[PDB]
Amino acid sequence: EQRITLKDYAMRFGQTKTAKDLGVYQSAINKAIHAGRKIFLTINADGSVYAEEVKDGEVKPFPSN
DNA sequence: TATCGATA
DNA sequence: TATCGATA
Repeated sequence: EQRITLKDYAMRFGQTKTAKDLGVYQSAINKAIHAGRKIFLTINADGSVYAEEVKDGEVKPFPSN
């Protein structure tokens, strides 16, 4: 309700909805999950999402380009 | 299935 | 200096 894993968020709202929200390509996602990357998403009260993957010690964004 | 441009 | 998402 304020901070979740991708996969989870996935399970809830489906890869499609997710994708759009992140603003990346659907495939981008399942692949991501398929690769099991620690990404988390936050939920701005205004229902706005955002992600960030915990790379190596460092926490980078998502996506990165 | 692999490159390439953007990023940080 | 290297990753990752998009493409074709």
